[PDB]
Amino acid sequence: AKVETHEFTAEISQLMSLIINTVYSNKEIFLRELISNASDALDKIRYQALSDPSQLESEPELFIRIIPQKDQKVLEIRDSGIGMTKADLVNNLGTIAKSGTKSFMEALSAGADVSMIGQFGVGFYSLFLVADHVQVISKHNDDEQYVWESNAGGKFTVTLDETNERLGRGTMLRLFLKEDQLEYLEEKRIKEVVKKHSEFVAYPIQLVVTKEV
Ligand SMILES: Nc1nc2sc(C(=O)NC3CCN(C[C@](O)(Cn4cncn4)c4ccc(F)cc4F)CC3)cc2n(-c2ccc3c(c2)N(c2ccccc2)CCO3)c1=O
Repeated sequence: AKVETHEFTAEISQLMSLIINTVYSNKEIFLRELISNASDALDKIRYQALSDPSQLESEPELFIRIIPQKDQKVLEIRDSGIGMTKADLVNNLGTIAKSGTKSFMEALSAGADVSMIGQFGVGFYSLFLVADHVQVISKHNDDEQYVWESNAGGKFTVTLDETNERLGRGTMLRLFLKEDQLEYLEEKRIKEVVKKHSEFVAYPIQLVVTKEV
């Protein structure tokens, strides 16, 4: 019932201004990066299941699901991966991301493409290419379901989730797309991006199409 507010590190805040203001074309790579993150989180629960199969029981299916919400201008990406606890969310997965954000920005100056972002472990922030506002709903076996949210601007919130559909286990990103990026709500377009950049993913990718009004 309480919204906890936190401030991003200066380096994450710097990475976020760069991405929000980048003139970079090929902005579609955000979807590869989020699918790759979903795949990695799924690999983790697969791995844990080797020694503790019961950890899978909170959500027995291993999947990635993409759900355009045209009415809300929101693209959701959901996985049944291992999830994030409150502490993980509050810390924006620090250290794994802290160091990468600074390296990624140095790599850019030395000629790297923005498409290399994921090689620095911070591909998550590529969503700012196409969205200015994002919710991260997540459920880890060892914590409750939480919602992390940011409109950028150097701050984010983390709130216990009492309103959303239960994930069981895993994470759902909700991207509030920018007005010029609404093509990523279209079934045709999403299938192209997935086929071009994520053809070899080790998990079924489900796309939800909703009968239009
Ligand atoms: N769709 C996604 N799915 C998952 S799943 C996962 C994971 O590693 N999860 C593990 C789960 C375990 N945890 C440790 C802990 O939870 C700590 N703890 C301890 N006691 C309470 N808490 C724990 C639990 C039990 C235990 F016994 C011991 C433990 F230490 C470390 C993180 C990560 C992700 N990312 C992602 C990728 C890359 C990212 C990001 C996300 N960023 C991000 C983070 C939060 C909000 C917004 C963006 C930052 C940029 O880079 C996704 O997108």
